[PDB]
Amino acid sequence: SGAIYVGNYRVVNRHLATHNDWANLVWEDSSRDLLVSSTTAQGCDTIARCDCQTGVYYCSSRRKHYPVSFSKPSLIFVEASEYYPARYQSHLMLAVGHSEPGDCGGILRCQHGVVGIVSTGGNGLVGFADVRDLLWLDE
Ligand SMILES: CSc1ccccc1CC(=O)N1CCC[C@](O)(C(N)=O)C1
Ligand SMILES: [Zn+2]
Repeated sequence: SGAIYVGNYRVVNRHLATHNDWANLVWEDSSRDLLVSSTTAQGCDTIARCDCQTGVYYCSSRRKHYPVSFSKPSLIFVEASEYYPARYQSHLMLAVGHSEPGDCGGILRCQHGVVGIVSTGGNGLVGFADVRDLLWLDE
């Protein structure tokens, strides 16, 4: 669990979206595992607008933050699950680090702000869904 709260938006993993998120849907992309819904109260998270490949992520399965080097956003094969058949997820960034299924939603940050949220993992690797390109989150 976990979300990005910026302005009047709530950014979450699409496979963990609630009924309220679908009733207040702004945008969703299955290929990116992202869903953005609207909120009545303001959000104060700052989105990083950058090309950083180092940062820190929150890992709820360990209750610890971890520094990571991560790849550039791209198309990576993600194995079939109860939410998706086997497919390439786009805008995904990989790093060496611990993750477990309940870790989706943990924020990845750099000095510039929020980079994305935990989306995939397995075998000593953790995958992050990038949000830096979603310029409309600020506007
Ligand atoms: C941090 S998730 C994780 C971590 C360690 C081991 C296994 C996982 C599960 C995992 O990767 N997914 C299952 C749910 C759907 C998924 O989020 C997607 N975007 O397709 C992928
Ligand atoms: Zn940055």
